[PDB]
Amino acid sequence: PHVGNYRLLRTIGKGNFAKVKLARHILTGREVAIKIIDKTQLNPSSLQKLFREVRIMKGLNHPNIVKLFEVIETEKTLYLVMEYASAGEVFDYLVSHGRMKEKEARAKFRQIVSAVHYCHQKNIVHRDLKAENLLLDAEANIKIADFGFSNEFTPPYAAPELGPEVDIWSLGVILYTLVSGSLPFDGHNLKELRERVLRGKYRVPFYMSTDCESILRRFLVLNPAKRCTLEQIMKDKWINIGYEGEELKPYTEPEEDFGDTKRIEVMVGMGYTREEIKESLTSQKYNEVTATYLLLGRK
Repeated sequence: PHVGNYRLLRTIGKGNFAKVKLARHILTGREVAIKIIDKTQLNPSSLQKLFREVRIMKGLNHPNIVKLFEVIETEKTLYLVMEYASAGEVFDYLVSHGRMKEKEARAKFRQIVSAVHYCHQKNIVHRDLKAENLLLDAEANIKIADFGFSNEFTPPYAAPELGPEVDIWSLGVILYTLVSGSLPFDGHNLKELRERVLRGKYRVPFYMSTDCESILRRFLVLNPAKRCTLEQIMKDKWINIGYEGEELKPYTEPEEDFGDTKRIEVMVGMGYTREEIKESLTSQKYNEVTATYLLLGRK
């Protein structure tokens, strides 16, 4: 029932070595997801990469990337407390609600490209971008997950080869699925999905624009060597239709705002101290205090 300052609700996945549970922060009331890894059943050399990745994850601060809130360690279990993407995966939205119009696709594909660039600019490659890591918040906004983990977590969207080019392909496939509503390289067996992915030959539906087709080509080049850079593709005509004086730019992080008196007053009323709060936010130790500060500004 309880972990940290979090009441546990219901399980929402069970990968290899990791299981995610939906939860409810008692102090603030807000809603969160919690990845639970058993350290028991781990190669000690892997923990050197687990925590290494947890370091990167703390550095991720983008509106379309799942933010870390609190870390809770016991010698047995690691609890990672994250954002919950309430609306769920994108392809369950594309099967259920059909294809997206180029306006909606554009909106969502900007958020994606912003996030992936920012992460590339911090030398992070997902290399596993797929159906399950593209998510949506309540307000229908992209939330990319497990970006920077190499875990077991909880083939179509991957390149004909199988750093940044592995994702460029992946983005191309995603763009296709957004506008078309279907996978470019699907099928029954996995000997089939090679033939289609390796040819890269897709079908261009009648409703897809010429501009959209054009940008699709930039992404899905069969030689990674000639594939276009996200830096460039941010300037594509298609990507910036309807965003005239808002041409897509690389995401730059906000300043620290660790001095919100109104939140601190509340936290003081929760039993924390001014010193505890200051020490905790500065050191960025992702403790009960840092979490409570972030959740208190979430909505």
